[PDB]
Amino acid sequence: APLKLYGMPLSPNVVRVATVLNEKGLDFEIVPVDLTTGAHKQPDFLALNPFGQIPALVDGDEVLFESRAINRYIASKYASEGTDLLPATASAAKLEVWLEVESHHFYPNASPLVFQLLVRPLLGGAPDAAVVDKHAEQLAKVLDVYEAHLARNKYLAGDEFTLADANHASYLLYLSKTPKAGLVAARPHVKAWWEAIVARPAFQKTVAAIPLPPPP
Amino acid sequence: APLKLYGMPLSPNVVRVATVLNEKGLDFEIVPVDLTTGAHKQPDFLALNPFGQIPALVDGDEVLFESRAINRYIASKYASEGTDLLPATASAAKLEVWLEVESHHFYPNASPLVFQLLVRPLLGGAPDAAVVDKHAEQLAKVLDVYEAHLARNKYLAGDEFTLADANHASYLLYLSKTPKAGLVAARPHVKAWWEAIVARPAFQKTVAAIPLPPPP
Amino acid sequence: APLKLYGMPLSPNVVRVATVLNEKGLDFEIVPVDLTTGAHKQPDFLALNPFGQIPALVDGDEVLFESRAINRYIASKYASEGTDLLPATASAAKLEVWLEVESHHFYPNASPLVFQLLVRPLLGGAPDAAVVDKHAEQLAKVLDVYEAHLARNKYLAGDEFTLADANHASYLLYLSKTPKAGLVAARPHVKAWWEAIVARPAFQKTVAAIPLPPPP
Amino acid sequence: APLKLYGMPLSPNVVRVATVLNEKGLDFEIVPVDLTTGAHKQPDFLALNPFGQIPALVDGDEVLFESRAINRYIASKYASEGTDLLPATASAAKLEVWLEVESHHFYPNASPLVFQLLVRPLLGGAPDAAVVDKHAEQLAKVLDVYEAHLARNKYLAGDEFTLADANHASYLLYLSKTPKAGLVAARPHVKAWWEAIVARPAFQKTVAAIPLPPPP
Amino acid sequence: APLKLYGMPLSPNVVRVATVLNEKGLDFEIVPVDLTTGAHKQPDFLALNPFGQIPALVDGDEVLFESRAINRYIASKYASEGTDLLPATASAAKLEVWLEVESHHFYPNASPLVFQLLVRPLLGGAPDAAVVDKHAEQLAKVLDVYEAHLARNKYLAGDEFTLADANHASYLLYLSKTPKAGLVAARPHVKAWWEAIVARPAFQKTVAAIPLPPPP
Amino acid sequence: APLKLYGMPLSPNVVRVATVLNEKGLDFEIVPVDLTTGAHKQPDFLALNPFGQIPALVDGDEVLFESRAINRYIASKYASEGTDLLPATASAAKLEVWLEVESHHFYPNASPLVFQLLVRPLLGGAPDAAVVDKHAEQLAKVLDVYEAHLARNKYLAGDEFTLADANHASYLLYLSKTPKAGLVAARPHVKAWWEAIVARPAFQKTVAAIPLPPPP
Repeated sequence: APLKLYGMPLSPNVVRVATVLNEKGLDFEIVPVDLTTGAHKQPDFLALNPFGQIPALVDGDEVLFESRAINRYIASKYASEGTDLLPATASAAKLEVWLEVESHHFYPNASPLVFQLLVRPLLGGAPDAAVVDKHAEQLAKVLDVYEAHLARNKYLAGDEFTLADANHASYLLYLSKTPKAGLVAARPHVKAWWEAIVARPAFQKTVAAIPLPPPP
Repeated sequence: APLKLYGMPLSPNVVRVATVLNEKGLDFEIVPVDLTTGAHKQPDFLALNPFGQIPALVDGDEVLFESRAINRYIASKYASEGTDLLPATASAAKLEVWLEVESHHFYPNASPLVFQLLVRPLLGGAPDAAVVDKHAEQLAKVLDVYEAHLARNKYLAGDEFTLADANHASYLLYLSKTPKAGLVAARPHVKAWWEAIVARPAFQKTVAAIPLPPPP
Repeated sequence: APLKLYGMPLSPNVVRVATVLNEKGLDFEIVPVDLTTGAHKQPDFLALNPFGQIPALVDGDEVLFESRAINRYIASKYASEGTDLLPATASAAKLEVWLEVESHHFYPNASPLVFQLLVRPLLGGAPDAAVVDKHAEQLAKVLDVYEAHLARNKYLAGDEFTLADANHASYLLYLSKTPKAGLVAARPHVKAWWEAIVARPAFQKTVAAIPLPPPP
Repeated sequence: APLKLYGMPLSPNVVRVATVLNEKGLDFEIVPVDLTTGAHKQPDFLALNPFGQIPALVDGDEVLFESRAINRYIASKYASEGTDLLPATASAAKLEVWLEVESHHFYPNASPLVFQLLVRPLLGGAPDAAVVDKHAEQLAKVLDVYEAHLARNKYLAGDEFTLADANHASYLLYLSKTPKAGLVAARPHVKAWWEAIVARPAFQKTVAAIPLPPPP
Repeated sequence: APLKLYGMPLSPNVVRVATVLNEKGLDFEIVPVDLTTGAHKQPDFLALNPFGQIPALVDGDEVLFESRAINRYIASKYASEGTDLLPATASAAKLEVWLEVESHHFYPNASPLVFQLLVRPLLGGAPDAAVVDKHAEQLAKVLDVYEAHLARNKYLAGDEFTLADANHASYLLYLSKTPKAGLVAARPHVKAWWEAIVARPAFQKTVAAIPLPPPP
Repeated sequence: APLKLYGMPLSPNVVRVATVLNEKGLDFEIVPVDLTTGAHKQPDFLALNPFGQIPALVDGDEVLFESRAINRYIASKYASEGTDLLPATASAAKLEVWLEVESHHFYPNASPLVFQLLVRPLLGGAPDAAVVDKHAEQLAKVLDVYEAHLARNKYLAGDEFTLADANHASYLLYLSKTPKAGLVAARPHVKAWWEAIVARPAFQKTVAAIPLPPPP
């Protein structure tokens, strides 16, 4: 049945889930929610996610939160619909290693950059130079390892596109709209790899759904 | 003519300007803009605001940025339309002092709190306890001074509602939707003063325009 | 064949892997390695782990790094040996959600505490009060959610002990040796749940292997 | 009557007020005060400034604090004496925008630099490299915008020297005595603009009053 | 001959040296110096102290910097004049241990507190709550150890007042003028010990020389 | 009798003491201790060191802690055995100044670097770029002063090797095993000076005792 994805359509963490839902060609609606923005604070969304973070997904009777837990659950549960995000042809050792690398090395460095360079200015604040510098450099070192790996593998886990690559898509997308898009562009294989991901029909759909504002 | 307010309708810094535009009963439209979110980064909004921050207001041939510069400009320029946000009956010494107090004591402590407790969770992140603690405490000390002052003055600058009070409205509003709403509630005069501001017809209009999401 | 676990036997991240290897009853040896501690710096371990972090595991021809990637790989690969860390009887939705909760909520708060209160003093430094306070409080909120969950489930994913619980063991162990052991003790179900984990024979073995120093 | 300016004559925030008092040619004395430096802490200056910060100015029966609130009050109150810091010939849109730019972009970056490079060493401490780097870079970006603006305007608000320029003087002065004086020097119009400000007779007087120590 | 002490008479690090010079009853003058405050930056005091920090002391042909290096040098060099700050009757093990404790535990926590609560407000800034909290708590734990020690020893190194105690005096003095003076007062022996130090004639002289401002 | 040095043989702060014990040719054993790593936390090592930090040294009936207090005590107490770490031929002014420089300028910058680049990766963590950058740069400026000094002096205090040089050895050793070893290598005299220290027989012994792991 139509899956319910709770969250703001602009949040890259919501887009990471939408990414996987389109690949699998599953039906779903993105439901925006008032976390606490209603005042007199008496815990409501806390019923879906007790940690009170977006996104959350309701799968019939199942409720899941943690975008990566959701992506993995959906990828194995609906293993047949759409793309096989967990190919048995992909290396299992590489697939598990790169899922964690994204979680612990790419994400923690990619998000602060998207936050300082995209979100803050939209809210009336100037990017924190110290935060940008620390993370741009850390992400650069991280992307040097992706570069050497991708020079030897078409995708993260091997010849085929898997969950490992899809989990990167929303943040690569947002990174490309910042002045730090060069971290990706300057690395040949990272760049090719990224351009291959954007070319994906499912991804095209996902991007199409982001309520991105119009120029000045 | 209809003023153009560039920015996201959810940003409290945009709401601070809308606050003053409704009091003056001026006509305007809030135009959302793509700051850099279009990639291949080649500076567009930078033409309105070279600092690249929201909001910006176009008044015919005039372009202004810095929400407080905009509010003051509009308050003196359209001095007659709607409320007199700069009454000659208000104390000039108090009016100037409390405009700066808001800028240097209230704002710097109120925004981090709104950011960590409202924005971050909407983006998939958990509030930073250290940031919340530092600022809740600093805002508390700041609000103890407002409390003693407001026990002796109906409004910040005196008997009447002025620009000094209006500049606080959007952030008091957002603060009320967080678990730190108590900083205001626990202080009798701050609370009365705030409740008086919400009662204002102009403010009612402003609140009405915020595209606040629906509950879970 | 005997798996090679590269790392210091005292590092909780190495112990998290050993935890899973004993449950599965697999054979392995923990090999301590010189990361860069040999000077004239010309990258050696970087061949196992290009990120240059411990631990790394060599499974015949396979090399994996990221303790959780290693644990998951071993848990599905050697699915039959020893305990079934991935029971098909466990809820799949809960199992995936709690694997991520540990990674994103428990770990990031548990490690700084172990680092400031255990490691630093061993190296001649005093714990940073600000770091301890921030994380003890964040971990406390996190453990309030575990408490409510564990009041309703024997283990994280349900009736049985799974990978989700095992991934917590080394850090719960180290936390218990700090002045913040109370975060666990003060929560009834968290405490029972933890005491159940220590009772496990496999865990007993693991603890037995940590080269913990003798009292003064 | 002779205005009383409470504060240390070396504090740039006190000098920012003195700057405006000399332009207006008003009479005043700078009174140094014991904030809390008398021990057994029982709040005294707190009567002038409840926030307990310097400077404070007593204008007969009026007490004001917040250096910029003081400068604006004096600039409009004594609108005729000395220089017209608020010319009706100056652009009102530019004047309000640049008053805020100084407050939110220049000041927050200029002060940390003066603090780490001038104050700390005088107190036995070494400058924090991270703080200097973050702010020198942020101030640099800020001064690139001043440069483009000043290439098109003689002064911030237009053809004439206004309050907007005067509010910058004390910090430009202190910045020039640091190793980061180059941020100003390297920008042609910023440099010319600054040199024009120092040439002002009123400013000459102000500088003359700072109790600056003698060389080694 | 009259020793030359370079530095501001208000800086507690200069007062720590003056403390020891008066005990020894040596003659000296405190010379205030322009560190870099002369602009066009071309290194002058750097000749006394290449680190460019205050204080520096010129002893005839000798130049020393690092307040504690100066205090120790003077204490052994002029071992006979005035008080024997290095009594052979004092425990040598205790004397060396408490000289380092002051340097590594007391000083690093006492100075941030004096800086945020005394210096910043004098310069127009509000104390950083996070910095005050972190250090007040760390100093509290440190003073609990002094309390237990001082319950068993009249002074740090034993029965007599030594260099170890004198090195604490200026910072205990400044701490007493802050809202955190209670850290000392609340600990019986620390308090008695401190009151004994203030009673010292030499110390009375030292305090007398600090150019402390008059009340409001 | 055989001195007991409490601590981990890998900790550079323990190695700083061992350094001085070998120079003096004293007998001792390095005893590793459980600080709190035994749980149910009821203070044991706290009897040697109430601050609960390593190392501690028991000299018969004497207990000392603070590595530098220990080094100085042993250097004067066993003044005759082995090397005279406190030569009366060395300049007393230079000797005291450089003991403090190491404590306040070298150590605080050298340790964070050893911690982020050596310790963290051994524990499963990535170096913090911001911390490395801040300290590498601060240490660089510090080493520029050592360079100019060492171009004029064979050793820190003069012609002979003293306690001042020995206190640097363990950290210079660890720094050499990091990617920041260049800070030393790139400075001619610092490099020569360091190479002279490693050549020392006593130092050779010390290095020999560090339980450094074998390559991958």
